[PDB]
Formats: sequence, C-alpha cells, structure tokens
Amino acid sequence: RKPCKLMLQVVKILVVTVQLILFGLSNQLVVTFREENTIAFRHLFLLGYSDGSDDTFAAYTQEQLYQAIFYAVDQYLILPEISLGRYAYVRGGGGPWANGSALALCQRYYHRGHVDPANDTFDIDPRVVTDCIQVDPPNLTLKFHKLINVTIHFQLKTINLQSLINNEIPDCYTFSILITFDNKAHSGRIPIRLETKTHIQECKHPSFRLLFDVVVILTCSLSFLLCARSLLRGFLLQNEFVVFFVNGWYILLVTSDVLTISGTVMKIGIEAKNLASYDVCSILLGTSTLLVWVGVIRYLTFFHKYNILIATLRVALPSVMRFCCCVAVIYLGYCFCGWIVLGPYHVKFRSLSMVSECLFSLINGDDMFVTFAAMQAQQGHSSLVWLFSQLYLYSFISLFIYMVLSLFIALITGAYDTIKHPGG
Amino acid sequence: RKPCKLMLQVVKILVVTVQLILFGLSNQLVVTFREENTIAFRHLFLLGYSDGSDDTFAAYTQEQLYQAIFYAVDQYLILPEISLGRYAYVRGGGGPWANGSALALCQRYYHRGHVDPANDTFDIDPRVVTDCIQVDPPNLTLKFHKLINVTIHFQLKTINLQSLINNEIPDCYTFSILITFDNKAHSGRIPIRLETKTHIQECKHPSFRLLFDVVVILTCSLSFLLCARSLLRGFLLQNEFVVFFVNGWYILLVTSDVLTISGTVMKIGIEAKNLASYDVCSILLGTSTLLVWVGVIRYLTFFHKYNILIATLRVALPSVMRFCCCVAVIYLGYCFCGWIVLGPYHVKFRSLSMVSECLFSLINGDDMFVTFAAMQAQQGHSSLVWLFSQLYLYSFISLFIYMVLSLFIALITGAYDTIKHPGG
Amino acid sequence: RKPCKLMLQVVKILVVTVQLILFGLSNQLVVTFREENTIAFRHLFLLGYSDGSDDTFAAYTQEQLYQAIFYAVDQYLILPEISLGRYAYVRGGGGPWANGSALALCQRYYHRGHVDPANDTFDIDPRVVTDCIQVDPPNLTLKFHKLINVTIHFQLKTINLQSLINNEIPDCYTFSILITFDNKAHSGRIPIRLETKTHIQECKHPSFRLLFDVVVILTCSLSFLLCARSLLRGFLLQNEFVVFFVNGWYILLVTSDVLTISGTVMKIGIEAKNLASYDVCSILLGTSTLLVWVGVIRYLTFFHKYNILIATLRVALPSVMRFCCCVAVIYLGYCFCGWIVLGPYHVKFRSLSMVSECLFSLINGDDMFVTFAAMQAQQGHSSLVWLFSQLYLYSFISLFIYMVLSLFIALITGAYDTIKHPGG
Amino acid sequence: RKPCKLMLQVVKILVVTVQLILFGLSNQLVVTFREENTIAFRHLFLLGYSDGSDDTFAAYTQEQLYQAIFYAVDQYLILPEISLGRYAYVRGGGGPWANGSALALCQRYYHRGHVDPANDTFDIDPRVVTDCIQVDPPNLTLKFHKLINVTIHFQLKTINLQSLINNEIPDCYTFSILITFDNKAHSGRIPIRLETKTHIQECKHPSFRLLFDVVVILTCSLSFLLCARSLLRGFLLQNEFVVFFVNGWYILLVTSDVLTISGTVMKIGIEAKNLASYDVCSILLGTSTLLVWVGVIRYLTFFHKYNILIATLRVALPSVMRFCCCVAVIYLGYCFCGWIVLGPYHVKFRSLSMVSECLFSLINGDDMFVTFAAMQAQQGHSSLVWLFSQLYLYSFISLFIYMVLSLFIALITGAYDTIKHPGG
Repeated sequence: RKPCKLMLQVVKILVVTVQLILFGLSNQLVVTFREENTIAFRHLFLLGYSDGSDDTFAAYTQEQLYQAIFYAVDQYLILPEISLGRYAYVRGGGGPWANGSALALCQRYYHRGHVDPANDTFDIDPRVVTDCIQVDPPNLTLKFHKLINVTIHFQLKTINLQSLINNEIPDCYTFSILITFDNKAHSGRIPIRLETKTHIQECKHPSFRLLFDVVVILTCSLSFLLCARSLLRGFLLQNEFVVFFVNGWYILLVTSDVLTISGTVMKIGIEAKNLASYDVCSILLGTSTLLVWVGVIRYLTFFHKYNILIATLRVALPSVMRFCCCVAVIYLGYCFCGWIVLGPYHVKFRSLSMVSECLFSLINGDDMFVTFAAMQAQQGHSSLVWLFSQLYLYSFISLFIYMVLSLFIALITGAYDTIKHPGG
Repeated sequence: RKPCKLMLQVVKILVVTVQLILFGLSNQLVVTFREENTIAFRHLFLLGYSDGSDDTFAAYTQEQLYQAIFYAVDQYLILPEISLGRYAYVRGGGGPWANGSALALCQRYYHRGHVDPANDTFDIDPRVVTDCIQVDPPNLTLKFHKLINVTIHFQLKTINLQSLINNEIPDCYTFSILITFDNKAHSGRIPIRLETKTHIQECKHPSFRLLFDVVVILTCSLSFLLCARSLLRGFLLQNEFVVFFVNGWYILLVTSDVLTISGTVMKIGIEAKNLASYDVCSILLGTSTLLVWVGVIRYLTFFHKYNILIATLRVALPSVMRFCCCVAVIYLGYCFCGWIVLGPYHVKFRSLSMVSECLFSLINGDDMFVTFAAMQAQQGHSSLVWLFSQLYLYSFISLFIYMVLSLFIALITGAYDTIKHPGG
Repeated sequence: RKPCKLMLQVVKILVVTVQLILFGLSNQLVVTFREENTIAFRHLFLLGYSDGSDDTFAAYTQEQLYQAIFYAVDQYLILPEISLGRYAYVRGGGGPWANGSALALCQRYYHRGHVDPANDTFDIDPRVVTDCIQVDPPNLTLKFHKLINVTIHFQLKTINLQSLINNEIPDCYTFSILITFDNKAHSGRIPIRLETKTHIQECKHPSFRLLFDVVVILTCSLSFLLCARSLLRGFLLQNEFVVFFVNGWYILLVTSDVLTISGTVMKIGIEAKNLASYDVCSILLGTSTLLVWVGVIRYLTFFHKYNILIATLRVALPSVMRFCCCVAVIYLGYCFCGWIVLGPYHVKFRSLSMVSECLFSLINGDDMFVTFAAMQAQQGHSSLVWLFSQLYLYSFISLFIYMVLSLFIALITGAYDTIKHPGG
Repeated sequence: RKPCKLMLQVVKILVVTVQLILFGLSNQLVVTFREENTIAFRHLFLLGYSDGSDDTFAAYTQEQLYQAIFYAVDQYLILPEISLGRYAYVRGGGGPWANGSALALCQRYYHRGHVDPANDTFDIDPRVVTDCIQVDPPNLTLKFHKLINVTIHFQLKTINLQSLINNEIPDCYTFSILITFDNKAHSGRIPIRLETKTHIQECKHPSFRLLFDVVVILTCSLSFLLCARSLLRGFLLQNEFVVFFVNGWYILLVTSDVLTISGTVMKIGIEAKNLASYDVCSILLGTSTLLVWVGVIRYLTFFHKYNILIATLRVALPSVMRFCCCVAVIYLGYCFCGWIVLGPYHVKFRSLSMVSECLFSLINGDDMFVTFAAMQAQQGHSSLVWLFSQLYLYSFISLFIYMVLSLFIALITGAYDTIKHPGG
C-alpha cells in the first residue's frame, strides 16, 4: 500500500536508474565512440606521437618543433586522402572570430619581449600578441625566445553509422580540435596536446525509448510527491512532538527528491545546456540510488531478525568520530611531513593531491614496494636525507598499521561491548 | 569398511583427479604446444605486429591497411620457404563452401552504402556483400567508406614431434587461421586479430594409460553406486523420520555423483564432440575434488578434537547472510555510483565487469595507488568533477575498510560469542 | 588566555607551517623548474639517451663511447643554435682551477697501469692522472684498459621568466653540469649520468611576503618564549615535587622550540649557507607540526569525552614494546635469511636496504605476486635452491601473516582487557 | 658464566654471521661483478638482443637464425678489438673433448629424421648427431626440420681489478659461455639464451681476514662443544626423569650445532668443491642465526615481564594445527580448481608453481586487480567459461577473505580465551 508505494518507488527509481544505467550503456557506447575517435584523431593529426606518449609527447628540437607543426598541416591537407573515417569540415570559425579557417594556426607570445639572461636583463610588455593563420581546406615560424603557446584548431564532422548496429538512426558528431604546442614553462619542454570536443546532433533528414524515459520521469514526479506527503506526515508528527538512527525515513526521502528533481532537470530544463550539468545530475542520481539500496536494506531488514547489526552501527560512531578526529590529526601531520620531505626526491610526492596519494599507500599495500622501495633505491641526494627518508617513511608506515586495527578493533571490542550489551 | 569405501572413494577420486591433473599436465604440455604455435602464427602471418601489440595492433593508414594484407599474402606465399615449423596445407575449404582456397581473402561490406556526412545523409542497404578470393598454395582493394570487415582464413597441418620426448607417438594438429582486419566501429581504428583453432588427430600410420583411465572410470562408477546406496540409506532414514550442518553427507555425495557422471561423459559419450564440453566437465570435476578435500576434512576431523571450529562455522552464517545482504546492498550502491561516474574518465571503469573490477580494489590494495592515484593525476575534465571524483572515491574507500572488519570481527565476536558459548 | 596563547601557538605554527607549505608551494614550482630543466638538460646534453634509460643508459661500444662524448661536444657547440631554453655561459671554471672552460673534458685513469689478464699479471701505480680539455664556447681518446672515469663539466645561466606568471620578478638560475662516463667497475658497462646543480640568485637590475615571513618568525620567537615560561612553570612544579602520558605538555613544547629555532636558523643564520641545512630544518619543522596536530588533538580532546581512546594507548605499549622486541627479533632473523639467500637470484635482494625492502612485502601485498611469483618463475639455479627458495619464502610469508594479527589483536584484546577494565 | 657462555655464543655466532654477512657483502660485490659481467656478455656476445628480451629473445626467421649465429661468430672474432673489458682466451676445450676451440659451434639434431607432416608420417632414429666446429681465436648451416639445439661455448679470462678499491689483490675470473639457440619444442620459437659460469682463482704472481674467519670457526667449535655439554646435562636430566615449549633449549642448540658444522664444512672440507655446497651451508647458517635471534629473545625475555606473550603462543597451535589442516584442505581444493580452470586462459595459471602463485594473490592484494581484472578483460573464450571464470574467481576470493580473519581472530579470541585465562 503506502509501503507498496515506497517499494514501488524503490523499484521505480530502481528501474529509473536502470534507465540511467541504460542511458549509461547507450552513452557509453557513444563515449566509446568518443574515445575511439579520440585516440583516432590523436593518431590522426598527431605526428611523431606514440602510444603512452601522453606522459611525454613533448619536444626538444625546434626542428622537431616545426616538424610537428607541418605534420599536422599536411594532415589537414590530406585527411580525406588518407583516413579510415569520414571527416567533414564546413566553415566553422573560432575561437576568435573572423571568419572560418577551418585550420587556424594560432600563436600567442608576449608583445614586449626583450630577454637577455646573459646580461641578466629582460623587458617584457606582458601583453601577448597572437597571430593566426587561417587554412582553407581544399609555413611560418615563431621565435623560440618569443613563444608562449601555439595552437591549431580545426573541426571535423561525421555520422556515427555504427548506431545502425544499435538499430538506431545514426547521429552527427562534430569533433572540434585543439592541438597545442605549449611552452608556458618556457623551459624548452614544449608539451604538445590534442584536445577535442564534439557536438552530437540529429541527422538533417529525419521516440518510444524517450517516451518511456518521460514516463519514468512522471513516475519519479509521483514518487517525489509521495515523499512530500510522507514528509508532511513526519512534520505533523514533529509539530505534535514539539507541542507535546534509523535516520533517513525523512533524510533519504529528501535525497531521493533531490535526485528526482535532478533527473527531471537533466531530462528537459537544463537539457538544452546539457553535458556537464547532465554529468553532475547523474552524480546526484547515484547517491539517490545508493540511498535506494541502503534504505531498501533498512526497510527490507524487516527488523533484519532483530536488527542487531543495525543497532551495531549505533554506539560506535559516538566513539568513532572523536577517534576519527584523532587519527585524522595523525593523518594531517603525516601529510605535513610529506609536504616537507618529498620535494627533494619524489614524483609520488607532487602536491597535496599526491599527499592524499600517500595515504592510500598507508591503508593499501600497492605503493609500498613501489615507493618505499624505489625511493630507497635512491634517485636520492644528500645521504643524511637518505637516512632521514627511511627515518620518515618507515616511521609513517608502522604507526597506522598498528594503531588502525587498534582503532577498528577498539571500536570492534566497542561493538564487542555493544555486543556485550547486545549479544544477550 | 563402508568408511573404508568412502576413504577409498576419497583416494579414488583423489587418484582420479590425480589422473585429471595428469590429463591436465599432458594437455597442458599440449596447450603449451597450442600457445607456442599461437604466438607462433602471430609472428608468422603477422606483419608489423609487436609483442604487447595485442592491446593496440590496429591501423591508421590505408596504406598501412593494405600493407598488412599483402604481408599475410606473402606469408601464405612463402611459409615453407621461411619458417621454422613444418606447416602443411591441403584443400580444406571454408567457411563459406566452394571449394578450397586455402587462403580466402574474405571481405564483408554493406550492399547499399551511400554515405555522405557532409550533406549529413546516408542510404544503406544493410545487407552486406562479401567478396572472397581463393588463394591456391604453390591484389585487390576495398572501399574504406565501404568496409565492414576483412578476413583471411587458412589452415596449416603439422605433427607434434615433441611428443617423442614425452615418449608418445606424435599427433597431427591442424591450425585453422582467421586473420581479421575489423572495422565494425568504422571509426578508423581497424583492429587486426589472428584467431586460430586446431584439430588434434592421430597419425595416419598407427593404450595402457587410456586403459588405466578407463579403470578409473569404472572405479568412479562403483563409487557413484556406493553414493547411491548411501543415499538410499539416508532416504530410508528420512522416510523413518517423516513417519516418526554437517551438511553434505548427502549433498557432497550428490556433487560427487555429478562429477563422476561428468567424467564418464567426458571420457566417452560427449567425447566424440569434446573440447568445450570436456572443459566444462573438468569444471564439474573440480568442485567434486574440492568437496573431496572438504568432506575429507570433515570425516578426517574425527571430531577434529571436539570440532569447535566445525561448530564455529555454524552460528555466524545466521547473522552473516543478512549482514551479507546489507553489505552487498552497499556494494551495489557503490557499483551504481561507479556506473555513473567513471564514464567521464576511466579505463578501469568500462562496464559492469569493470564495476566488479573496482570491488576487488576495495578489498585488495593493488589498484588503489594505481587508480585512486592516476585518476587523481587527471586525464580528468571539468574540475568540479575532479573534486567530485575525489569526493566519490575517497568516500568509497574508507567505508568498507572500516566496516568490513566491523562485519568480520562483529561476527568475529559473534563467534567470540559462539566461543563465549563455545569456549567452555 | 594562556591556553589562548597555546592555541594561538597552534594556529600560529599552523600558519607558520602554512607559510612553510606556502614556501613549499613556491619552491615546489621552483623545483618543478628544477626538474623540468633537469630532464631538459638530460635531453639536452644527452646523446642516445632515452626515457627510462636511467635504469640502463650505459655503453658497450667504444665507438658507442666516443659517440656520446662527441655528441655532448656538439651540444656545447651548438646549444644556442638549437635549444628551446635560453642558456648562458660565462667563464665559470672548475672543478680543478685554471681557468674557465667552460666545457671541461676531464678524464681520470691510473698513473701506473700495466694490465695483462692473459699472463695473469698487473702493475698499477694506483695514483690517477686526469687530463682535462677546456672547451671555449664560440677530439681526443682514452685507453679503455686505461680508463677510470670521464667527465664533462659545464654550466648554463638562465632566468626563470615563468615567475612573471607567479607575479614575481624572475630569478637567475645557473645550472652546473657534470656528465660522466663512469667505469669504476671497469667491467665494460660504462654508465653515463648527468648530474646538475643550480645557483638561484636575484636579477642584476633590481619584500612583503618576506616581511610576513619575518613576522611569522617573530611570532615563533614569542611562542618559544611562551614555551620557555611554561617549562619554567613545570620545572618549578618538579622542584616542588622533588622537595615534596599525557606526555608532551613539556616534551611537545620542547620539540616545538626545536622546530622554531630551526625555522629561525633557516630564515637567516644558516640561510647564507642554505640549501641542505634548509631541507633538514624543514625536516625539523615537520615533526613540530606533527606534534602540533597531535597535541592539538590532545588539548582539543577536552577529555575527548572521557578520553577512553587516550587511555587506550596507555596500557598496551607496556606489552607492545617487549612484543615489539620479540617480533623484531623475528624480523631480524628473517632479514639474516634474506641476507643469505637472495644472492643466488635476486634484484629485490640487493643489500640491507633491499632486506628492508622485503619487510614491507611482508606487511603489504604489493611485492608478493611480484617477487614470490617471479623468483618462482626462476631466473633461478641449482634446483635444490629452487626448492629451498620456495622453502624459505613461503615460510617467511605465513609467519607474520598469522602472528602479527596475533600481536595486534593480542594487544587488541589487551586493550580489550584495557577496555575490560575500561569499558565500564 | 654458563649463560655468559650462551650469550657469548649468541654474540659469537652473531659475529660469525656478521662475518657471514661480511662474506656476503664481499661475495655480493663479487656477484655484482658476476652480474655486471653477466649482463655484459649478454650484450657482448648477444646480437639483436634487448633489455627485457629475456622474456622473448627468440627467433622467427631462419635468416634471423643464422644472423645471430654469425653475430656471435664475429663477436668471438673481434672482442679484443671492440670491448670495454679485458677478456682472455687460452685453449680451454669442452664440453666434449678434443681439443680446444675455444669457440665451439655445436649442433645436435636427430640421426634419423624423415619428417613429412603432409603425408602424416615420420621415421626418426632418435639418436642425435652433434656436429661441432672449433673456432681458433686469432659458416655452416643446419636443417630447420632437422634441428634440436645449437650451441656455442667459449670462455674468457679476466682479473677483477676493481678489488684494488676493496684494497685487495685482484682475482682471476674465467667466464665460461654457452649461447644456445634452442628448439626442443621444434615449434619455430627458437629461444636463444646465454648462460655462463666463472672460475675464481688467485693471481699467478702472489690472510688476516681469513685468519679471523678461522678463529671464528674455532670459536664456533668451542660453542658446539658447549652445546654438546649442555645437551649431555639435559640428557642426564632426561635419564633421571625416565628413572624417576619453551622448546629449543635443546633443539635450538642442535640446530646451532648443525649450522656450526655447516660453517666448518663450508670453510675447509667441502670448500675444495665449494660453490653450491657453500650456498646450501649458508642456507644452514641462516636458520641458525634465526634461531639465534629467537632464543636470544627467549632468554633475553628474562621472563619478558611474566612472558604472557610467550605463553600466548602455547594454547593456540593446539587448535591452529587442525584449523590449519582444514584451511589447507580448502587451499588444496582451490588449487585443484585452478589446476582445472586456468588452462583455457592464463599465464598466471601455468603449473602447480603458478597454483601456489594464486595463493599469495589470495592473502595479498597485488594480483587481484591484475589477474581478476585482466582475465575478466578476456583474452577469454567460450563465454560460458567467461561466466564460469568469474564464477570461480570471485568465489575463490571471498572465502578466505572472510574466513581467514575468522581463523586468526578465532584463535585470536582463542588467545583472547588464552588471555581470558591469561589476562588475570
């Protein structure tokens, strides 16, 4: 009834997230289309690039430098002669206007640029001039002292004909293309990178799954209304309680409403400005479904046979939070120590990100023989540091390894005490 | 006696699985022959391929494309001139009939194929035409817009002379060979792959181990009859119980009968249609032997000294199943969250398979510094997602890491309570 | 008040270590400048080198040998013709004086060197002669029997112009450069290595963040004085106690004073002789901040709600130390066994360092499938050793894996006993 | 006194194993000399080989095949022209006599060899003829159908001059050299391998560390006599006990005597037939030192403060052994299942060795994301097997992961019961 409505919401959002996962399978075939094309154009425009080169597809020779510039130049020259896909290029100007290239060799470098490190002097008008060469579909050089970044933009149209095997009418992708020689460091290591976007549109010459999605949206709307009614019942009970864990009979419903509104927003409203907002709204729906599973397990406990494990979660977080505070203090201190130490020798130490990176290497064991090994293998320097690195790292290792089972089993015996009360 | 018959079945299936493992050692030398030949023909027919290329042995140049086509063409040309093995090719037609090639350059591509993405149009008779060129042992081109898949089939005969070192008469392998340029994506990334089968037959000019296997089969038949008699005794006891864990005094015997019938079926009956059915029946025999070990440990407990550990398994699954339900709900929710999130950036996220892939990375530590590292290293995009990815992944990490020791030690103290009852 | 002063010290050193982490972010951008340049010159001077070559960028051909010598020779020849950076080279002699090169082809090899292994004889004046060729910015051979080591030194000046994007005036780096062909083994495997240092100086033509750092230093001085006053109070209490854990109300303050003096020394006094002393003093500040977090957690426990977890650490170390002694005895014995065994086959066994390396492979799981796998894969030798290696390694594996949870959960139940006393 | 003699034995074997570790450091520098030379000759004789090639340095082309043969041929031709070491070759015949080569191109292939797989026939006199070409220091072909294995033997002398930096007189190594093209499979994948030994001898023109080792040996002899006296005391106590854990007051002494006799045997007696017997005797000494640490910890417990942890080991093995029997039954069954399953798709499944390989992947986490990942990535076949592989592997994973903490914490609470008795 009313719990039949709740379980209907459970299966209904379950089917809606099944439709989400269906949307995911379809868009995932599509994004496989994306990635196929992505590595594709990487081959395609790419000159001298390699598999795995994304770590280091970067230049030393200026003759190297212009080499790739021309290489892409010819690629734009001769793509229809050469490829295996079917790219199409109509006018499509950017990113600065005027007019349409479609290959725009863009170059930004500073407007005032006197630079003589031999006299130890420089005079820089840090305003940057960008010269662009428009390249009509059927050579010029830049100062290496002068450079900031060099850009090729170009876009190619195609139709995902593989959607016939998905029984669908094919769609039109337009992959926009920014190849970049980049020297923001200005250090000599000119990284090249190809980035791309794509517009998906329907064919020029041209919905039951979409109707089923719309019906799912309407069902989600009815479910959110049911959540609103249940919350009004809970609020009337709260007004009676004021006048007179399990944690989520309200709150999970509110999260579900957030997910449902997110899905509605993803279907239509922000769906005319979709892509990233669609991704984030999927981000919302996931927690909704996670709550869907969780409260499904709560309600489908049916007391779980007396819910001993349900109550087991209860007492410990009362200790576990302060213990969490303490251990996190330990974690942050270890993090500060990393923020100090790793600069002398580390790739795994690179930023506060990499500091977070060390922390999994705490709890997990993947990086220890990696890192604690190889740093001991000593790229190294300044052998007191080589002592001190062992001094730090072995010290970091043992502490949580002992004490964390201490915390978990301490609250374990805490729940053992919660089973000392609770096993009777 | 009767338990001597059971232990005789234990050692008898133990010897039969020793014979299975013997069959495994022999077939494993053989399948090493398979794999040796497999990498072999991969070298052999393969042109431009590499070690490790199986990740990416795929094409960009159409001139690349025909290059490999010709490369294999010459390989079929000149194998006896060139090789280190001894391949033999007699008529052997396929896969479509008429007649015998033995090198069949097969090409499938659609029968109606107007495709112009520049006008945003296409007219496809999705019926596919396949042209095949038969290549008699002692060049033509395909439309790149037009292609679907391109196939070379060829088969080579040889005799595993290395079986003389196994003291056996050598056998005849016929490796059938499908090299394929594949463009089912039609995206430009034409993967090539060589797949092969082989027929093993006896020599044209031509059994005590086979007799010992047959005797093992007869012994397995006697053991299954003993299991049938013991089950009739148990069923008469059940009829007396109706008229009036340890779990497997029947059920393990029934599994053993399944394994024994599977082995009998693998020896003879489906042995005239063997290979995969033989593999699956080995799949059966393994669980039989696993049960063989397990019930061996049960019976050879001899009460295990009072079987405290035997009874230890008893009480906990009563809690552990519902707890398993709960944690699996947690697992499935995390899985849905993966099914959402990873599409923006992941190889480890690729499908529900890869979703299962994340789960070991939960319990194990191999992938954390891998994945939680490198995704943080941010191929990335849309930096709110870069926040949110950390937001998801660190969140996924801690939860089971805490609570799973909670579950295990909660049932641990549960068995501690089962030892609180049971340690006295 | 006085605890407001302590928390002000907590936030004050917190901000000072925030300034440390700020100094770290700034110097880390700089050291990224270092590493960018480092891989740079590695490309730059490097001839025939590769990515990943640092494992094996070493020679076999003498024609190989001179090849790289000339390769660097031309690099010094033609750097301004070729590069992407802006290197500058003024006189700058070294490492022996007289005068200035700036490219010094240095070669050391023994002064008396009769070596005939065919007669099994050698007469070596182990004094070494070093010939050096000074190479003025705009070929000679060495005996391969005769060689000891061959060295190129050269230094290049540049200005880190990328600091304009950090809104700073750019600085002058001078990268000093030692490329070395090294044959101290004299075995034929001539490793080459490029090592570099750099002097950072201000520009020739030329401080509020520095003033804020100085104010932070003065605040640290006031905090150390507050620590000195609190220690005088504690010492007067100790004099009253003599006349009549929590562990760090003194000791953490003393560590903080050490860190504060270290930071003061890093700011000014040893700051005229900085780099490694600066690194070590950062080494000091880290433990200070770690203590900062820890005692922050102590004081901000506020009894932690009765500090059950604080007292939890108390009783166990009384057992844990002797248990630690015992397990470490186990560890050292395993270490001796490694020191024996691995010489026949191991890279992971290389030294007492690598012995420490095995120990993480104990507690962690990263190397097991690596090492216990691949050594079983048997580079190997002397198959009794192949048995014995399994005999050792599987033996090493299980012992701690069982017993260490034994120790941790034994003190776990010890703290369970400490919660048996302490859960009431 | 007498315990001073025992602790003197502890420190004395400690110093003797320090001398063992010293011998290890010295021989390890030497074996580094070995490995340096090993990769050396691998470069040296090796033609077309690569770094990492040891996985796959194997042939396809017969023109490839002879290519390397000649390549080594010229290497023997022109080593003194080319190298960086100092190799010396005097007569040194082998492995068959008559006379001295020193480069012996040896080829074994069967004496009767009619092989026609096209007629499905073969007539093999499995006696093998070996033709050898002696190559005097300053081309012929083999049937590819006919081949079995092809061998080059050659030996080079040199003096480890790097021992002058160890302050020692240098020694004479003679590296004997077997390069082998091997086709025992006869499948076409002719693996090449270079194996080498070396004789270490003193110089032709020519001991306080050796005297200190001899004194250590005499001290070990006195310690073994003390162990014999203590065992005679224990045996007289046993004779009084018959007439009327801690486990190793005898037994550790007996192990120590075994180690001491092993060291004495390694010093002199079998030291005229040393190398592998020396390795094995080091194998003995290690367990001696391990016992040295262990009983050191026993005696230096001094009751360990009441030896609660010493007694903690006591009760549990009484359960742990039968539990170990049970879990090992589980392990063996999983092992049989592997022995079945992996043949269809695995490198990690290769033999009972690799079966042991899976087991660490059980307890450790290194291989899970590796193997359970990549096998799911499906080289694969026969998709019911693809289901069944997941069916097996996920099943293998969870079982020990749950139950093993069950066993450890079950005996943990067992020792908790042993601390329930033992914490009072």
